[PDB]
Amino acid sequence: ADWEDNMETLNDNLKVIEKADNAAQVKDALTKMRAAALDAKKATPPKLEDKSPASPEMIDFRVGFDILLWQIHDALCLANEGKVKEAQAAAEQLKTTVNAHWQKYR
Amino acid sequence: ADWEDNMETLNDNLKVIEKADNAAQVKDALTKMRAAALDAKKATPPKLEDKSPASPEMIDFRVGFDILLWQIHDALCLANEGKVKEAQAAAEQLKTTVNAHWQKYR
Amino acid sequence: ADWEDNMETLNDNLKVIEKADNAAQVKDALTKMRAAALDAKKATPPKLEDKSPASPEMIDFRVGFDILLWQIHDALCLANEGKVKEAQAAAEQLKTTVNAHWQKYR
Ligand SMILES: [Bi+3]
Ligand code: NI
Repeated sequence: ADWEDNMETLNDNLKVIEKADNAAQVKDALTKMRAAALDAKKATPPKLEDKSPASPEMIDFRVGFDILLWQIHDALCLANEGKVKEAQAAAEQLKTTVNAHWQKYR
Repeated sequence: ADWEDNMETLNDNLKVIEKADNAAQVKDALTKMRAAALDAKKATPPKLEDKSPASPEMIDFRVGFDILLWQIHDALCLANEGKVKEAQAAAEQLKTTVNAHWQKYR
Repeated sequence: ADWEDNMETLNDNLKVIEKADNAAQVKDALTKMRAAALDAKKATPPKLEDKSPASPEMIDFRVGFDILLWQIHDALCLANEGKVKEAQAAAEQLKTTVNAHWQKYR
């Protein structure tokens, strides 16, 4: 998927997590989020299609997705132990960071 | 070291995880796998020896090894909680991903 | 510049961990360390300023930061399970790695 489709997947799974009664299915959503972020590291925002793939802007892009991945890890480790809460709370900081990166590179 | 030797290490430690008896052996093998994957991130696979180190193909290669690293971390988080059988079930997905990378980049 | 500031932040939080008592202090210092390491991964160290962004030196630099991040994660996992002294030993290993990277790329 391209960049905006991956960001849409992230937002949709954040919504699934925030309204999750399915219990451990949060992990599934989190899983998808991870698979999105990693995939988005291979994409390029349209405004950076002219830059070099290793230019400082693209490096910042991929490293921001690394930050997202570490936050997703913080949520998923709590979800795996059996703590749906706190993971659902860190989903909000995840949404904040996702919106920040979206506004940054769109 | 060599990308092929790193793949050998990944396969050997997957075999170790498949026959592991406790959580310590699973954790040790997963740590060795993580080291091998981090080292292979700096390598160039045989299929991509005609591509620049910052080409999109090499970036996608490194992102694939990032995916492998996060799956390794999932297995390691399962092993830290004492869930050895869940860790081996995750090592199955690890083996699928490793075989896919081997077939893709050899 | 900012990479140097991130290295100094890493060193300060390593000192904080070495002089810590409970797990919350170690966790907070390790979270600050993760933030600083991620922020420095997308920077250019002074030794590599004369190199192209597409050079393999920068790729190895970022991969070394990935290694440092995973060591930070191991320390944070030790701290999250109420293991303070083990987290401090892991943080001494982190100090070794951080000083290695700092004196290598400064
Ligand atoms: Bi954990
Ligand atoms: Ni973890």
